[PDB]
Amino acid sequence: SRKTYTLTDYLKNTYRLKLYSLRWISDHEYLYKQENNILVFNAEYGNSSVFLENSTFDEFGHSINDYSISPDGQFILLEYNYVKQWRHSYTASYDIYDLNKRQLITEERIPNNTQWVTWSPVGHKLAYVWNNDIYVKIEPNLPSYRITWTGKEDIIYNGITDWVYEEEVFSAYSALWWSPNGTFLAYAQFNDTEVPLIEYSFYSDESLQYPKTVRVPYPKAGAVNPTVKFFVVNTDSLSSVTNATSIQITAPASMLIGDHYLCDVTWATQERISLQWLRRIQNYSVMDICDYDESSGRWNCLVARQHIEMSTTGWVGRFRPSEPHFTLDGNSFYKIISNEEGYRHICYFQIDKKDCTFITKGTWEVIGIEALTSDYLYYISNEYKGMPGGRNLYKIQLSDYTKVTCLSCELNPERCQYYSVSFSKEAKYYQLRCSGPGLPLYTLHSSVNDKGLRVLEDNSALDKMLQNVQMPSKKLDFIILNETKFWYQMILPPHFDKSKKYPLLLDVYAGPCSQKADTVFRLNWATYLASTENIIVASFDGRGSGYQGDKIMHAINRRLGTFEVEDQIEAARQFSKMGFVDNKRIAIWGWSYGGYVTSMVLGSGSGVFKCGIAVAPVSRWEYYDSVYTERYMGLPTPEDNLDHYRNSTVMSRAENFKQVEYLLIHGTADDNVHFQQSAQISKALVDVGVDFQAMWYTDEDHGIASSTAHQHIYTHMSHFIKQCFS
Amino acid sequence: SRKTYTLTDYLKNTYRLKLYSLRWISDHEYLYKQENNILVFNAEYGNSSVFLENSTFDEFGHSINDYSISPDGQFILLEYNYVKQWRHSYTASYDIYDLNKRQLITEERIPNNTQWVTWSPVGHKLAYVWNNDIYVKIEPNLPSYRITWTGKEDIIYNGITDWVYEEEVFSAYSALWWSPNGTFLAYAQFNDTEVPLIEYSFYSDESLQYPKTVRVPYPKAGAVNPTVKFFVVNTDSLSSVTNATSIQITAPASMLIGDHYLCDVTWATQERISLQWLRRIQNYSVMDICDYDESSGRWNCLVARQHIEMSTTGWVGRFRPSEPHFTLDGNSFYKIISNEEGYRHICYFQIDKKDCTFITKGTWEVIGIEALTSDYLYYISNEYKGMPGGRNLYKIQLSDYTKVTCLSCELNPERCQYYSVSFSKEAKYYQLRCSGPGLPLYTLHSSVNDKGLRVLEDNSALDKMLQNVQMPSKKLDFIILNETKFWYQMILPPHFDKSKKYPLLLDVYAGPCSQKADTVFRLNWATYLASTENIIVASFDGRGSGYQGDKIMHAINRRLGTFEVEDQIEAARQFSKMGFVDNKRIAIWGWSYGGYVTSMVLGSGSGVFKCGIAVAPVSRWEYYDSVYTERYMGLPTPEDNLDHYRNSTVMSRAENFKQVEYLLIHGTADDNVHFQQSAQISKALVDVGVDFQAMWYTDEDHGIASSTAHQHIYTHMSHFIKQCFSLP
Ligand SMILES: *[C@@H]1O[C@H](CO)[C@@H](O[C@@H]2O[C@H](CO)[C@@H](O[C@@H]3O[C@H](CO)[C@@H](O)[C@H](O)[C@@H]3O)[C@H](O)[C@H]2NC(C)=O)[C@H](O)[C@H]1NC(C)=O
Ligand SMILES: *[C@@H]1O[C@H](CO)[C@@H](O[C@@H]2O[C@H](CO)[C@@H](O[C@@H]3O[C@H](CO)[C@@H](O)[C@H](O)[C@@H]3O)[C@H](O)[C@H]2NC(C)=O)[C@H](O)[C@H]1NC(C)=O
Ligand SMILES: *[C@@H]1O[C@H](CO)[C@@H](O[C@H]2O[C@H](CO)[C@@H](O[C@H]3O[C@H](CO)[C@@H](O)[C@H](O)[C@@H]3O)[C@H](O)[C@H]2NC(C)=O)[C@H](O)[C@H]1NC(C)=O
Ligand SMILES: *[C@@H]1O[C@H](CO[C@@H]2O[C@@H](C)[C@@H](O)[C@@H](O)[C@@H]2O)[C@@H](O[C@H]2O[C@H](CO)[C@@H](O)[C@H](O)[C@H]2NC(C)=O)[C@H](O)[C@H]1NC(C)=O
Ligand SMILES: *[C@H]1O[C@H](CO[C@@H]2O[C@@H](C)[C@@H](O)[C@@H](O)[C@@H]2O)[C@@H](O[C@@H]2O[C@H](CO)[C@@H](O)[C@H](O)[C@H]2NC(C)=O)[C@H](O)[C@H]1NC(C)=O
Ligand SMILES: *[C@@H]1O[C@H](CO)[C@@H](O[C@@H]2O[C@H](CO)[C@@H](O)[C@H](O)[C@H]2NC(C)=O)[C@H](O)[C@H]1NC(C)=O
Ligand SMILES: *[C@@H]1O[C@H](CO)[C@@H](O[C@@H]2O[C@H](CO)[C@@H](O)[C@H](O)[C@H]2NC(C)=O)[C@H](O)[C@H]1NC(C)=O
Ligand SMILES: *[C@@H]1O[C@H](CO)[C@@H](O[C@@H]2O[C@H](CO)[C@@H](O)[C@H](O)[C@H]2NC(C)=O)[C@H](O)[C@H]1NC(C)=O
Ligand SMILES: *[C@H]1O[C@H](CO)[C@@H](O[C@@H]2O[C@H](CO)[C@@H](O)[C@H](O)[C@H]2NC(C)=O)[C@H](O)[C@H]1NC(C)=O
Ligand SMILES: *[C@H]1O[C@H](CO)[C@@H](O[C@H]2O[C@H](CO)[C@@H](O)[C@H](O)[C@H]2NC(C)=O)[C@H](O)[C@H]1NC(C)=O
Ligand SMILES: *[C@@H]1O[C@H](CO[C@@H]2O[C@@H](C)[C@@H](O)[C@@H](O)[C@@H]2O)[C@@H](O)[C@H](O)[C@H]1NC(C)=O
Ligand SMILES: *[C@@H]1O[C@H](CO)[C@@H](O)[C@H](O)[C@H]1NC(C)=O
Ligand SMILES: *[C@@H]1O[C@H](CO)[C@@H](O)[C@H](O)[C@H]1NC(C)=O
Ligand SMILES: *[C@@H]1O[C@H](CO)[C@@H](O)[C@H](O)[C@H]1NC(C)=O
Ligand SMILES: CC(C)[C@H](N)C(=O)N1CCCC1
Ligand SMILES: CC(C)[C@H](N)C(=O)N1CCCC1
Ligand SMILES: [Hg+2]
Ligand SMILES: [Hg+2]
Ligand SMILES: [Hg+2]
Ligand SMILES: [Hg+2]
Repeated sequence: SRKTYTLTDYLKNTYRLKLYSLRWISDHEYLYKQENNILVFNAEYGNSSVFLENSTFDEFGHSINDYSISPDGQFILLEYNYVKQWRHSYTASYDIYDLNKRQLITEERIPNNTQWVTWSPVGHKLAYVWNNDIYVKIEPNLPSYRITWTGKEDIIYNGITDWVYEEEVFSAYSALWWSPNGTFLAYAQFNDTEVPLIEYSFYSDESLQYPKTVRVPYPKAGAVNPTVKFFVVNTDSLSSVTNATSIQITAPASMLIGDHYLCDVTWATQERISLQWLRRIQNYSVMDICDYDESSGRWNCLVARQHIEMSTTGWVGRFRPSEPHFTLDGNSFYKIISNEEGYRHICYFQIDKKDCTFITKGTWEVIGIEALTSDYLYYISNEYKGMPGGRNLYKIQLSDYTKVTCLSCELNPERCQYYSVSFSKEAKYYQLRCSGPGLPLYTLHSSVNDKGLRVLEDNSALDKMLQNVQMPSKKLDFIILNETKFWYQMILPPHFDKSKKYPLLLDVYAGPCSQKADTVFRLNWATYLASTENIIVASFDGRGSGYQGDKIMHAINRRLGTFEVEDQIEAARQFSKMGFVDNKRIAIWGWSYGGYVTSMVLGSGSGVFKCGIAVAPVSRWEYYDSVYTERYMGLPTPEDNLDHYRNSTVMSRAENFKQVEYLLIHGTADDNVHFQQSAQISKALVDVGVDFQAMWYTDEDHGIASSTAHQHIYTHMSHFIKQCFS
Repeated sequence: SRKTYTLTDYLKNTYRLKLYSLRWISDHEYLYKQENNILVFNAEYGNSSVFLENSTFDEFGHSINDYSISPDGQFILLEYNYVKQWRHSYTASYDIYDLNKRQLITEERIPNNTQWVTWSPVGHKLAYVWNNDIYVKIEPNLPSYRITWTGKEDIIYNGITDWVYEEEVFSAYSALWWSPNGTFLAYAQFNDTEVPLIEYSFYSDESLQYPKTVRVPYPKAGAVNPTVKFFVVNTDSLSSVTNATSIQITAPASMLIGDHYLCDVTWATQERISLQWLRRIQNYSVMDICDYDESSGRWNCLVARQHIEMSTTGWVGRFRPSEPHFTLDGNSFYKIISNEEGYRHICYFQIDKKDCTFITKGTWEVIGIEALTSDYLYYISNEYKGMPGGRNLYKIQLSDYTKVTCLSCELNPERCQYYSVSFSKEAKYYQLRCSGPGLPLYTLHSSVNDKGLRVLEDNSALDKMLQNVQMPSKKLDFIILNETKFWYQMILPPHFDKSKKYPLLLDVYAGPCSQKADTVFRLNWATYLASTENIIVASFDGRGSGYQGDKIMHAINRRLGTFEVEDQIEAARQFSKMGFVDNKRIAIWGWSYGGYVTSMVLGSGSGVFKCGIAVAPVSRWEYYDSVYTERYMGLPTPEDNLDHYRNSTVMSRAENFKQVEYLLIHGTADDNVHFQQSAQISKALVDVGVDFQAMWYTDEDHGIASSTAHQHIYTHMSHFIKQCFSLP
């Protein structure tokens, strides 16, 4: 009947999920970057107008890949010469189009090679980084004010993060934050003077005669971390003769005793700012609440006004301490923190009360706080049906915590069990985004009465199209391991027959606070394997897994590469003894942390798996960056946790690879998990006389996402898997 | 009943070839290292006598990897802490043991990390290189004298070569030459200031947190080459001046006009040195003969004493200008040069007479000159039977070139057709080393009448073992293409049956002046593929191959990656016509230059090969070094030969790789054929969506000779080959 979902389909992306990306520009309108031009929509009625034609820039002379309109509506930042860097960062050329005079600004324009550009929240002000220094433009065409002069390549970063702050702590490239009305510009400074450098070769195009060596400050476990400083500058009080005067906010003293990190910065009001700090030992963090002193020009952070957040079972926050959400007057706030019982719920704070009040509770967790109004607190949780792989929008009455309403649960329970949301400026409206188990569904609503205004994108096209191909199904369920229940999912081949026996591929990640079992709808490699190759692709969340409380998550604290790997074995072990699983054909593969787990499992000696593929895996924790590693592993010193660091490497298990077919893959330009990791694995197998399969991808990074590489790695992996299974 | 030669046998070295390594200390004796006891032998009778006994260096705490006794026999240099570098260079620690008093010298020892050491050719003087500077010791226990101060890491090398000079010009690491007497010390100095650095990562042991970046000054095609200067210093003045001045010998003007290389330096007499030079365009070479001026204290090189050697069809010499061999008085010498017919023969030169006289025959070539006495001149050649893959020792009478005698041809014509030789200090005795087609045979002879004195090693031990195993055979014949014969080699499976069709693997190298078809007896991977997997392993020496004249060798001049490649394919066709080859199971593999040729063939689109393996191949000539590459390709510039440098890359044929199974292997620490080359090959196949097998070897260089790595690569290649042939 019909045809199946083939590898080509997946690689050639013949079945496209339609999206609806909007950007609210007020509490009543949003922008919708269509394909050619850009449109503005009226949330209330749905009518729209073109904001600016596509052709407006035909003879611009460059290809534009991003339009950033100032909150004014008077200017447009044009982004071109897009040269990607790490996960978030990138360099590019910029130009500003003045909408009033309908002309491109030609004087004092933004320097080529600019690292970052950001508009003030309200005006048309501009802060941008160039050569590691901050610059402010009060007017799009006027000269630029040098806010900082200490910028030095690979040494000092002003306004931007260094490799590790970008990937591990902020999860963003920018290191500057404007105050709500644009008066103040807060920023951080990173000194990487003593941070060791990671060096690897980049070959570039065939034409390059000599390979060049890329070197970037990257602290590995236990290495020397970059130090940081925080400053606040007044952007309404700068001359042009006198250099800008930035006031530094330091401490806390409890933090200054040893190494630490600047975790988060949030503006409570026009003159209050809160900064969360965390010790290198991500066990104890402090939040500071500083106020601007009018006739003093300094920022004071009164003690007693600070709040301490610590963990006795693990680390603070899922990956970092949570974002605080301040009330209108900035005198109180809400943030997600861990329960006494270890579950994540919303706590209510009083800037001067050392204790907060949980407004939500129960054995499920609040994913995130999405919107706050004097009226309600909007948030997402996996409380519905008690299934942690489901996400729904909720709103709790700030006057009566008893009046909690689920906004997405009942809209379409069959097709929707996983949501994300986007509120307008004042939360008058909100777009709901459903991504499973059925096809993605985008809808628009008004918060006054949770009226369902209209359907934005229903993927009706894709639906009609997919009903013509034998698509696989997905089963979410759980098993019980001595008391606790752990969820798992299984992509089942079309016309699945519980009577027949199918080979099984264990798709794993299992990093601390991860979830590979959910209700999201995906079109990926697994889809093809099941649809075309009739292979069952299963994923399992065991110890270390997230959104199920700290008892589960923190289970692997200071002990990576133990329970999560073992639970993965136990699971596959139970899957085989299920009847429809051919135990002679069970494989495993993972990418990144999942490459690590996969490699550790294959070298466990369980004998459960016939073959496995590891892509860009971690081989020994001392090779990964400090921030992420120390969080779960502590320091690699004999006084702390060195022993486990040494007992949890992949190479130590080399000898057990003798009983399995292993495929090791890794990009040569991986700036995240250095090629070093896989090179030490391959060398260890060679030392032990174990044969295996290998494949490197020159100049590819952790995502091995280049168009050609992508199709090539998935093609190679397919052969490997069906060769092992057939 | 009777087992075969297995991969494990090969990998574990079950069946070992015995050797007999000598070290002539005089004209009558030689030292033989018996692993625990090094004894001195008397060529005349066969005496023994321990020279340095079993337990003489215990309580040393350090293992000695090699020794080296001083010419006057009074001392012995103990080498330990060996740490390899490139093909010849290496670092090590040293200690000098005094024999005149069985004591171990502890005063003014030689520095650790010493890059190189050599005794004077007479007596007990020492000259070593440390931190790129030259040092000299008159007495082993006395403080040395520094002779150079310009030593600088990766920039200025004194007494030692840089990377390219070590691998492509001298084929030696050392760059200093004591005069025969030991009075003068000549050395070269290299300046690599402007030479680009090749850079790659070195991961080291697992305990290393951050990878290391090895960077070696290495000139790729057309890049900036190092510059050179030649100096000579008088070591007998060291104890009278304080800072002995190093006299420099420059020019020739015909060389100074552009980039050039110092090729060879050999002492003619007590105060006469000959220096060979070559332009970067390796078609013009010049030899200078300089004499010490006991009045000026300088060294002059009379122009009437200068010799020009230029080639019109290719480069000069096989891999470099020929080496000169002077007569006692240094007034005449012998060099190997190609005659007008294009064959390499020995011709006689008079230092002050521009034209030389050829003393050897015609259609075959002299491989090298081995010894020179007042009576005769000994040389090795492939004249016998007219087979270039054969090798024999001959001696020609100096007073009458019509009197030529083959000292090895007939010793054992059935078992020995490839010899190498090692004469004594005065050529009074000489050891013959037979390499095939039979088992290695080492014998000792006296020059008076050339009679065998005795057999030093007959491998009868190994012979006894190999008879109890189904060994494979070797067919060494030839084929004629375009009325000119090219020799081939075939390692046939036991009980070969011309009726039954056999799978075939083409073992290739095919580089400029090479020989893959010979008479040498080998115990390698091929012995396994034939003995056990019943696979015919063949080799073919087509255009570009050497020892058969410049007509054949220079065929691929400025055309690298052409005929050499097409011939290799034709040979496969020719082999198929023979009738005992399975057309649908023909594979091809090669390492180094063979990897390159192998890839080019795989990307040819001539559906003759099913699969192929390339170990550490060259992908595009602009990636290889200048000295080797330019010698055959000229400059990679639009004026010169750029067009072909680009027309001969492996990546330009990525597309065709869809019709063959490819396995690309390469070591990441390869300082010769950089990983970059295979990195660009993988990247190109990926760009065109062609699948292939791959394997990298962490921290392995061009040899991939690490004990464990070596086993791993051959195990990995074996699976690929038998899978491709559908055995197992
Ligand atoms: C090795 O070769 C390099 C060149 O490849 C030699 O270095 C060059 O030496 C000259 C003279 O010693 C330098 O010129 C001087 O520059 C200084 C500073 O600009 C100036 O004050 C002097 O008047 C003079 O012009 C030249 O800069 C330098 N080039 C480089 C790239 O370093 C070097 O001397 C050679 N070493 C040996 C031992 O032969
Ligand atoms: C033994 O003699 C050699 C050569 O005569 C000495 O080396 C020479 O030393 C000088 C100074 O150390 C080197 O540099 C010169 O320095 C001046 C100072 O400013 C500078 O203006 C000149 O341009 C020049 O660079 C000189 O290049 C160097 N020559 C050589 C061939 O190495 C050596 O120092 C003497 N050893 C002892 C222990 O006296
Ligand atoms: C960025 O961070 C640097 C250190 O992390 C600041 O600097 C300091 O560090 C250097 C060394 O890293 C100190 O010492 C220098 O001189 C001594 C003298 O021998 C050397 O031993 C040492 O290796 C250094 O060369 C400096 O003394 C120290 N402070 C100062 C003021 O020099 C650096 O100031 C900082 N930059 C910014 C903009 O914050
Ligand atoms: C969308 O159209 C809006 C006008 O639409 C009419 O009036 C509405 C109140 C409603 O009854 C609808 O059904 C009618 O067709 C228009 O609204 C207003 O906002 C603009 C400024 O943005 C203002 O200039 C205009 O006068 C207003 N109109 C009214 C009658 O209130 C709105 O501009 C438009 N939005 C877009 C993006 O096209
Ligand atoms: C950023 O650079 C571009 C391109 O010019 C660069 O700088 C030149 C000095 C030269 O080194 C080029 O190779 C560089 O690419 C500037 O755009 C102008 O583009 C025109 C058309 O190609 C060219 O003729 C001009 O030389 C370029 N610049 C100037 C000053 O003439 C662009 O102005 C630079 N951006 C900023 C804000 O300085
Ligand atoms: C703004 O402060 C910076 C501080 O560095 C000044 O810039 C430097 O000034 C010194 C003079 O002491 C110069 O030698 C440097 O070349 C300048 N550049 C840099 C990047 O350091 C600058 O002069 C100050 N501006 C004013 C108006 O005071
Ligand atoms: C943005 O907020 C700032 C800070 O609250 C406002 O600036 C202050 O304005 C008051 C009077 O309204 C002055 O007395 C202070 O001196 C200002 N503070 C500073 C540090 O300059 C500003 O008015 C707000 N902007 C708008 C448009 O309301
Ligand atoms: C946070 O973790 C640290 C250790 O990483 C705990 O402090 C002590 O650290 C030393 C050295 O590693 C250990 O020997 C102790 O067992 C740790 N605890 C104590 C009580 O000394 C620290 O206790 C942790 N913080 C919290 C709040 O649990
Ligand atoms: C061998 O070395 C030299 C090579 O000529 C011999 O010659 C002497 O060289 C020095 C210069 O270093 C001159 O001053 C002498 O005049 C040369 N000697 C004669 C006899 O002319 C040297 O004599 C020999 N040395 C040894 C140890 O044999
Ligand atoms: C050696 O080869 C070079 C090639 O580099 C020849 O040099 C150039 O000049 C010649 C004139 O004498 C031309 O005829 C060559 O074509 C030219 N070669 C190139 C590539 O530019 C040189 O002639 C040769 N020398 C001898 C003795 O044959
Ligand atoms: C070897 O023996 C020499 C003497 O050998 C004897 O005399 C000679 C003339 C022959 O007749 C021989 O057969 C006799 O055995 C010694 O002079 C010499 O030093 C010895 N050399 C060694 C290395 O032991
Ligand atoms: C309980 O389950 C955990 C998680 O799988 C497992 O590690 C353990 O062996 C079981 N028993 C005990 C006593 O922990
Ligand atoms: C070489 O090193 C050893 C120990 O590392 C030391 O004992 C010896 O003295 C050193 N030699 C010199 C000349 O410094
Ligand atoms: C004829 O020429 C050569 C010999 O010079 C021979 O090897 C080749 O096969 C023939 N020509 C071609 C185009 O191959
Ligand atoms: C998952 C993400 C937060 C993380 N920084 C990461 O890149 N991982 C790569 C494998 C080990 C850590
Ligand atoms: C063969 C040798 C003289 C040479 N240096 C070499 O390493 N080759 C490697 C393949 C291309 C050149
Ligand atoms: Hg943090
Ligand atoms: Hg998470
Ligand atoms: Hg040379
Ligand atoms: Hg040769």
